[PDB]
Amino acid sequence: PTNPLTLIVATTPIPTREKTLLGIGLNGTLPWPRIKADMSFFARVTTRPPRPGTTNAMIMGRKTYDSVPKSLRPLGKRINVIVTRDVEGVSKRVAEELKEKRAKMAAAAAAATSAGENKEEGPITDAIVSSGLEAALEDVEEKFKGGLGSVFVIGGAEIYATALGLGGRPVRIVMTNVEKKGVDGEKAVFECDTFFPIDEELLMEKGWRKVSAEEVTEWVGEPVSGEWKDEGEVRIQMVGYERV
Ligand SMILES: NC(=O)c1ccc[n+]([C@@H]2O[C@H](COP(=O)([O-])OP(=O)(O)OC[C@H]3O[C@@H](n4cnc5c(N)ncnc54)[C@H](OP(=O)(O)O)[C@@H]3O)[C@@H](O)[C@H]2O)c1
Ligand SMILES: C[C@H]1COc2c1c(Oc1cccc(-c3nnn[nH]3)c1)cc1nc(N)nc(N)c21
Repeated sequence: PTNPLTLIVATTPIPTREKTLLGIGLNGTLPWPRIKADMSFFARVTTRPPRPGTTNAMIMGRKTYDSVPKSLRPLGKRINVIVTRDVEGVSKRVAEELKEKRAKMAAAAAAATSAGENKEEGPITDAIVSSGLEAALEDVEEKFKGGLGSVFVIGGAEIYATALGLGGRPVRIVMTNVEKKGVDGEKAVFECDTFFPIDEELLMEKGWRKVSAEEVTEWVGEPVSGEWKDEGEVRIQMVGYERV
């Protein structure tokens, strides 16, 4: 049987006339101010190797790559796979940003050692550029072999849409739901220009099953309660869906 593909995503419900949409982005970033708990969950989950001496890959569209501030990409301790139609041109720039990322990480390692910090094994940092999502799955598999840990599809809408259309193989969605806290007991909505490519089929479990908190906990390797948690002016919860 074939290894599962995990979509990880934070969404916000937007009621429309015809149906609730799930908003994920505005103007090339996220629709909401920084949610610390979502970012740390995202960081921990996508970094955490499924067995010792492996490194997880994140596969992402080029715009999502661009959405991270430049000094913070490629994202550390994971293999970053950037999907594009301009492999040639994006490669050169990714190479450039990787090498700067390398410089930062090296200085930090030297400093930590100099500080007497107990160094240990851990996943590596890489970035490679592929011409498609299938190509990226192949590429990362060929490059890393048995050092490859789990594979996440981390967005955005075009790559997610591609992930969901792959010819069957398990696909699971780890989703953080994000909602403004009510004011005078009405809940305002986030403006988004980018949406998760499906919505209703998840909320009404049509071809999808919402799984137990226990199941998600197993997927992501840390306790997930699936309870709402207050984070300033938003509340958030983590859930999972598997295709049926
Ligand atoms: N809330 C969340 O969890 C979350 C997660 C991720 C992203 N987002 C948000 O979503 C937005 C970006 O999403 P998006 O859909 O606009 O962009 P996207 O899917 O991240 O990237 C689209 C780009 O990826 C490349 N690409 C897409 N389809 C391809 C194909 N079939 N073959 C080859 N290359 C392909 C192309 O790059 P080239 O232009 O270089 O060809 C295309 O322009 C941002 O607002 C981001 O903040 C949110
Ligand atoms: C990265 C975007 C794209 O997908 C995601 C991003 C994101 O924002 C950032 C921004 C800047 C840095 C980071 C970051 N820190 N450590 N690792 N990543 C994340 C948050 C996400 N949350 C969920 N639940 N799922 C995703 N697919 C997410």
